[PDB]
Amino acid sequence: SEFGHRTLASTPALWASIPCPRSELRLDLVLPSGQSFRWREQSPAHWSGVLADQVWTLTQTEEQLHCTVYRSQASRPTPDELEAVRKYFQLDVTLAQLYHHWGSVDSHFQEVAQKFQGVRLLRQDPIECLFSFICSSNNNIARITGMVERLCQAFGPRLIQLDDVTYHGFPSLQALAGPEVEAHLRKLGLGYRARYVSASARAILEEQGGLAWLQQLRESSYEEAHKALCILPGVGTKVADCICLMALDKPQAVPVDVHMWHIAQRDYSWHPTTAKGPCPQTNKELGNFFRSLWGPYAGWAFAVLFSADL
DNA sequence: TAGACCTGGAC
DNA sequence: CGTCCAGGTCTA
Ligand SMILES: [Ca+2]
Ligand SMILES: [Ca+2]
Repeated sequence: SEFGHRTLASTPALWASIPCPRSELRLDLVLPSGQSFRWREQSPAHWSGVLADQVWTLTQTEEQLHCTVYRSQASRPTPDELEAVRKYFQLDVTLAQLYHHWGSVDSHFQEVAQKFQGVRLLRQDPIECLFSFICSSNNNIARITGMVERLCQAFGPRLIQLDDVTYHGFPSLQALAGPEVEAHLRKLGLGYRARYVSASARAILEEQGGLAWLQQLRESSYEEAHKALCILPGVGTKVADCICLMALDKPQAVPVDVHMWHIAQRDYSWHPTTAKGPCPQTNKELGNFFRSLWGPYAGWAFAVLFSADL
């Protein structure tokens, strides 16, 4: 009881709720769907990971999101900590209102969405998001997930251990910008991305002004933020869009990848107007198409289709 | 605008 | 067992 990952049943007194119907959130459709790679369903229906520098286990009932934190002296989460959870899930943003708007302007969205509710965007930490996706280029969720964990185990601060799992906080810029980081990352299997991580860490601290420069992007415009991001090695148009969408508060950002193309072609008979294949210009066009169709929160809209495809 | 590219399940 | 493919990016 006192050990291992908790469950709602095992330690009732250590949990606290946040009103939240499954219609507004589905942990199982959000946490493992390629937004964040830090959560694992350690026991059925319970998800554990690092959120706001601490470890949490989350699980949900029909109307409640149950939370528990592992900071000593175990106790339920405090209202402020819970606030950190609400912020992470952007619970002030109402999915029902978004699904409704999207559905009214797109019959296809209407269909699919009725079977995949509660898909929303996580508000991620800029650093974690930047380097997580630096690792995602030309790669799959399973691998990316492993790489990211190895990364944090090797360069992130040790937080706490549960069962045989040791949680780590995400690596700081300083640690990632350190000597021989690349060589160490290659031994960990990040492939050529190993250089990207190192180079982008150095690029930020040594040529852009450090952490501040990145955080500033949240107040910056989507177009600005996206442009800024693109100078960093390993970060192309797609990765940048993922970051603007998931960390820089750019909900109109639409990351186009092979997934997006297939769906665009199959479900909307979409084809390039202004090349006939996947390239900078055609990708830019596809993103505008979905933006013109769905509106200001097109990015959220695509997540519904992206994490509903299979 | 065509490959070159780390890695490991899936074909 | 060689060939693909994954939330692509980068370069003659
Ligand atoms: Ca591909
Ligand atoms: Ca770049």
